[PDB]
Parts: sequence; structure tokens; C-alpha cells
Amino acid sequence: KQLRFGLFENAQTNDSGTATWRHPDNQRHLFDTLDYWRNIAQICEDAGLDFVFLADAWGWADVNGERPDICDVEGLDLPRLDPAIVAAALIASTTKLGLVMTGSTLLEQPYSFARRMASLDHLSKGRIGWNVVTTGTAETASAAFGVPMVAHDDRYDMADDFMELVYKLWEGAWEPDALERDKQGRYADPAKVHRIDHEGPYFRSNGYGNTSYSPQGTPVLFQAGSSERGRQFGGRHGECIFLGGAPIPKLAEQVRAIRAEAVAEGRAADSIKLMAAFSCVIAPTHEEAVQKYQEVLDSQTPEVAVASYAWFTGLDLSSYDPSTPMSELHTELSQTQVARFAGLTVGDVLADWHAHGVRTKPVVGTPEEVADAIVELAEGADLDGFLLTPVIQPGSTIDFIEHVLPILRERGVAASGYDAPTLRERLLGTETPVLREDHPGAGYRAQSGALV
Amino acid sequence: MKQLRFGLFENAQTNDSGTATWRHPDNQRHLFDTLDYWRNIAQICEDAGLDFVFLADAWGWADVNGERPDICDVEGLDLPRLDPAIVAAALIASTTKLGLVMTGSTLLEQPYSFARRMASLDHLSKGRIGWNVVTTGTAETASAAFGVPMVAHDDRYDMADDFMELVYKLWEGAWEPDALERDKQGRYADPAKVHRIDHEGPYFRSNGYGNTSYSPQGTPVLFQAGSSERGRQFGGRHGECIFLGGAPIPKLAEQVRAIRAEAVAEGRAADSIKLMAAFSCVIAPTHEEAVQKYQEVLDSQTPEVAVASYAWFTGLDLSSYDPSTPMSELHTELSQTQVARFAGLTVGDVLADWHAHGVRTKPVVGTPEEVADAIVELAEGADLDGFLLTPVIQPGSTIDFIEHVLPILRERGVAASGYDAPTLRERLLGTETPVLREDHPGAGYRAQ
Repeated sequence: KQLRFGLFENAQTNDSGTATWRHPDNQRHLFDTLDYWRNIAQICEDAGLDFVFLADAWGWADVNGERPDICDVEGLDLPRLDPAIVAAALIASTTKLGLVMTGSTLLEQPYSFARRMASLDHLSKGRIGWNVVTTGTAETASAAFGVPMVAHDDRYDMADDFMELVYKLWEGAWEPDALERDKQGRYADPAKVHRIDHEGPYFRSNGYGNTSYSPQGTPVLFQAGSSERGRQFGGRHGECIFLGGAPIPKLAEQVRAIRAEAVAEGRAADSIKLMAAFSCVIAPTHEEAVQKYQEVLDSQTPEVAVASYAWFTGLDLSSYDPSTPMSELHTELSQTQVARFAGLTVGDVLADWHAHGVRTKPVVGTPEEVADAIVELAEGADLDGFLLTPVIQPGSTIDFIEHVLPILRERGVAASGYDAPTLRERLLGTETPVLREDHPGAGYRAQSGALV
Repeated sequence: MKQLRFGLFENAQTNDSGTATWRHPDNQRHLFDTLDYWRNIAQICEDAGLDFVFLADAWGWADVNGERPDICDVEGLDLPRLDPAIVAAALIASTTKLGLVMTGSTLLEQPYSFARRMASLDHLSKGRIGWNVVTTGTAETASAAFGVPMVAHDDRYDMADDFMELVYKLWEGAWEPDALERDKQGRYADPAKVHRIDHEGPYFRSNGYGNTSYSPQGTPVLFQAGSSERGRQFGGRHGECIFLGGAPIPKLAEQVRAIRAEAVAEGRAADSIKLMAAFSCVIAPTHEEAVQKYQEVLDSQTPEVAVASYAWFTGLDLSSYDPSTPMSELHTELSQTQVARFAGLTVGDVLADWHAHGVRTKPVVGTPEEVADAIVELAEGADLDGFLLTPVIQPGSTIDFIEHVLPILRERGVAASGYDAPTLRERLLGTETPVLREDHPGAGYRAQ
């Protein structure tokens, strides 16, 4: 089993509730220059990484109903760039690297979104993926768009309706061989160009699709929802599921559950790929790696943690002493919070948040120790790959590539280069660039008997 | 002496404007869906010092009597196409000075995500982005695709005004130009320089912060075309560069004066709005070889195309009349307004004109000196600031203009020798910095 590796990026300086931008080796304060992205992409492509994944966000920080000064002083939330634009600009400087971007079913218009993603897939020759997001933090983003809030219980129903429409546009509107472009013959075969018809609870569309059938048809579908409804959505539509950090026995159960959901959806258990978020700090000795991790933590302003904790969870902890038990708060807590905080103090909670926010806890050690950790995760939890989540850029990515990946390649668990041109062929380990027949999007193909 | 600016009119699809010469052996835009076609075009333009490449856009498709007929696919008349923002982003990495201008529709875009998309292009390109502000579109097809109702024809410019006010607030007022400090020993950004916007218009609403900080140009260079009195009022308020269609010097000159008067009425300097005329040509060493070169272009287009695309573009289906019939005499209601121009022409005459150029301008056909003389006479007679080159065959029409006509214009001193500034606004408007002029309405939305 050869594992796949991708890089997690954000088109902004800080991510995931942390703020290590002041670290002397951190360069992502330069996120708004193309040279930052060209350098990152060339590092990944020279190493044979399977893809770079661009996360996204639409909203901003909300601490007690306002956006406090510390959000600007430490660049906690803003500004950012549009990931589709970054992805498109990286097409020109890469040839094999996959490019994966977040796109929101809550805020995108499906018809223009389908044309945009298919245009990326044409120009890149089949290297595009889409991380399907439905939630976010939604409250700020909705006021930015002037649109009403969609209840949390309906967001995945809206996402289901969104998927049905983009499947019609990507798979049902133009047959794969419709374009002929023979100057002495036909431009296109009119019998292979179809009007679509869609009338759902949230979206409606009637008529032709702008873009013809792209090299992959549908971009590789990534998904990371962790709620019960979110895992059902991923088991039905996701080809690659991103899992956040957890102990090996918990990851193993999550993987088992997701494969079982895929099976209940009529898909082969191994036709869905599971990739875990993975962070590391690498140095030539274990003691130096521990010290290097401490220096990352020391680079974050101490006041950040309590602000970003309130933003991400809604719980404001600023007024309390660090020794205050989490049982003795003023507010009442969901049951979930009382179980997770059992025996902890405010200082415990903020110190843990300071260290990694919602990012995975890093594996800290020598190159061989980090490589051993990767193999134990993969064998212990039945994983198909890892999403590298850097703590400092570009250094965290360079360190992994230069010191860890060679050990993994020697051990036979990482590939040596690029043996397939499209993202789907490489990730799904097939010689077919289009969706599998047991995937829902395949049911919309006109050449296979779909309606209209 | 006025130094004219030049841009290239492109389309992210094979055929445009109701014509279809894709079958010509030298036409390469059947490969519009490959990056190599666009890399090549952009490199030709940038090496020549052309100010920009302009990517038009469309969301609809052909309608003839409520059908999309088979000829549309057999000849690629309308579809398929690519998204022009994605093409433009992909050209950033292979260019350094070239302007990238793209159509964006105020009828269909959401202003908050559009503002972020355009400012992201502007950041990554270092201030080379333009936006052709489109306020029209087939309320039938494009709106059935999006599942939204037809915004009333007589309210489209009111909706566009509200769109503009909001994207101005996001681009100019949400983040001050120097808000980002990125000092690891100091502050990342100055909180006093990051502002919540509040907008409550008849069509759009937004409350909160903007995703993108102040981009190199602030606002993309604003292009506009629109013939009506209301469209001239809109262009005179918002447009920095105005595209005019094909017209003889007297009418072109009157349109230039009217548009500058509208800019003046909005408190702008009369010369701070630039007028660019569409221009097409076929060039060859002798006049006779140029006539023959054009004829081969016309001969490459299938005869049955013209009557089909004419019905699509105008709603008038001429397919059932023999070519002898005249248009003032047989069948169907005409508007008392439009159809006078049909006097003294047969059906075959209309379709022969339409076959030649569709909605594009009639090409100037001749020698390099004849084409250069046409350009200078248009510019001097109409007080134009530049020209939008519309090719008949790509890439050859662009190559021929660059290799044979542009040197003459430069030798005569009516075109600059090369790039004079790195950003699009500095080149087109002569500003001292890349940001909007202080007398442009968009600058009124800057903070303080």
C-alpha cells in the first residue's frame, strides 16, 4: 500500500485559531504574493507530493458579538485571497501537482461554480479537486452576502441539492467525446450535447451547460464534515475524506465507520480514501525537536489563545483565573463540554488551545521517529494517506520532504514520483480519470442511460 | 501628440459575434480550452507592448425560434466556453506587464464574492486587472440557467449602480491602503484602518468586514460599453475606458463628446475618461492580396451559418425567403424604429453583410499603410484615446497588426514604443499611482 501525501495550505497568514506568524522563519505573511505560492508549489511538485489543498473561509472573528483589535494586531482571521484564483495561477507553473480547493455549497451559485471548476480542470488537464464545505461559521458570512441564515439541520440538504445540479452540469450536459473539432467534419456532435433540467428545494436550472466534458469530468471530491450528517454526506459523495487528529484507536474507528457508510451507500469499501491530518516538528536529535517545538509556541502572543478560543467555540474565558475548574464557570455548558472538561482547569484548556488550536497535535522527533509515526498511523488506522498540516511555512513542508519522505520511500510506503497525470488516477489508484460507476455522479451520464 | 493605447479583444470559446471561421486552416482558437493557446496569445501581446488582452464573456446560448438547432454544435456557434476569470488568473504567471481585462456581469454576480475574486487577481498580478462592467444579458437563457427571475430591463442600470456602490465600499473603504504593516516586532495590521462596511441598497445588502485588503490598484480598471442614454450616464459616472462600436467619424465624434459631457456632469475631468473604438483589419503586402486574404476567411464559413446566427442575434428568421426579397416589403412586424435601414437591400444583402462580420465592425482591408492611415484618421476625427483590436483569425490577425501596422504607428509617434508603467491604470489613465483618480466616484468611498 503506497500512501498518498498532500499539503494543507491557507490563502492567509494565520490559520486554525493559532497565530505563529511572528516566528522568524515563518513566511506566510507573504500569502498575497504569487511568488509565495509559486515557491510552495515547486517544493511540492519537485518532491512528488500528490496535491496542494487550499482551505477557505468567508467570515471573520466574533468575540462576544464584536471583532476586537487583537484580530488585526495579530492577523487572526483576515485578510485572505480567493483560493480558485490562487489555484488557477498555480496551473501555469505546475504540470503534475494536484490542486484542491474549498468551495461552499452554502454560498456559491452552482451554475457559475460548475463552469469555474470545469475551466480549472480543462486548463490543468485533470488535476483539480474540490473540498465540499457546507458549514463554516456561517453567521458572519451570511451578513456579508446579505442572505438569511440557513438552519444547520438544512445545510446538508442544501448541499445534496447542490451536488445533484453540478453532477448534471459536469456529467450529464456534454458527453465525453462530444467535441470533435474536425475542420473538414463537425465541431461537435449535436447528439451528444444535452439540455439539463433541475428543480430542487434550493436550486433550479434549465438549459445547456457552458463547459464541455473536462478531463476528469467531476473534480476529485474531498470532504471533512465530522457530524453524523456530515459523515453520511461524505460516505455518499466523498472520494477522499479528511480526518482531523485523534489517537490511533479513535482514528481506526472513524475509518471503519466511514468505510461501512460507503458500503451501505453501495460503494466498494476501498473506493473511498481516508487521509489524516498530520503535523510534525523534525530536528536531528529528539531534544532539538522538542526545543524547536517550544520556540514555535513561544512565538505566539499570549493574549491570542483566549480570543481565538471564544471565536471558535463561543466560550469566553478571559475573566477567570487559570486555576478555575471548568466545573466552576458562570455559564452552564452543553453536556459535551462538561464531559470534555471533566477534571481540567481554564489554564489547561487555554494552554492546549495555545499549542494547536483546531490543528492536529504535532509529532515531535528525529526524521526516523516521525517516519515511524507515519507508518504506525497508517497501519494502525487503515489510512490511505496524510494531509501535511504545517506549523511554519515553508519550513515545515521542506523538513518533511527532505528528511522524512526519503525514509518512507525506502520503506516502500511512499511513491517515488508521478505515475499518473490526473488527480483521480493518482489518488484512487486507477487508470480511469472519471468517477467510478458506483459513485452517485456517474448516474447522471447520458451515454450510460441517464435522463436528458 | 496623443499616444494611442491598444488592447486585444479575445473570447474564451472558438467563435464569436455571430460568425464562425474556425474551419479556416490558420485559425487556432478551436484550442481555446488549452492553456497553450492563451500562453501564446499573451506572449505575442506582451512582447509587442499591447496594453491589455480583454476576455469577453457570455452565459447563454443560441435561441432560434425557441430551439437550439443542430448547426450550433456542428459549427460551434455558441458553446462550449471557459470562465474568463480562470483564464486570466492562469495568464498572470506567464506575463509581467500585460493588462488582463475580463467581463463581469452585475446582473448575475454576487458583489461580495466578486469583489474578493477581483481583488485577489489584482494582488497576484501586482495591479494589472481590468473589469468590463456588463449590465445586459438574455434574461431568458442566462436566467433560466441560474434559476432566478428576469430583472426588469428598465431597472438593470439601477441594479448596476447599487452593485457599484457596494464593490466600491469593499475595495476602497473596508481596508485602508496602508492597513497592513506585517511587522513581526510590531503589529500585523492597524485596527484603526480596518472598517466594517454597512450597505443597504434597493438590490444588494452587506454588513461586515471585507475579505481582501487594499489591492495594488484598489479598484480594477473599469471598462464599459453601452449605447443608450442611460448606458452613457452609467459609463460617464463609473467607466474609466469606454468601448465604442463601429461608426463613421461624425457619429463616433458625437458619441465621444456626449460621453465626456456625462463624465464632466459627474465632476470628472473631461480627459480623465478614455474612449476606445473597436477596430478590425486584414493586412497584406498589396491591396489585392488583402482582398483575396479576406475572401478566403469569408469562404471558410459554412453558408447556412449566417441565417441561423442572424435569427439568434436579432430574432428575425430569414430562412424562408429567397435571397431576392427586400426587407421593407415582405412579412412580419418590424419596429417602426429599427427597420428603415432595411430599405434598398434584399434578404441576400442583409445575410451577406452579416456573413462577413456579424456584430463586429467591418474590417479595414488593405496594405499596412492603408490600415495605419485608417487608424490615424479615426483617432484624429473622433478624439479617440485608443483602439480595441478585434481579430478575424487568431493568432494571425494579431500577429499581422503587430508586425506590420504597429511599427508604422510608432514611427509616426502616435503609439508609444513599449510599456511605460507596470500597472494597467497608470498606463491607460496616466495617473501617478495605480489607484483611482481622486475625481472618480469610486474614490469617494475611501475611509476617513
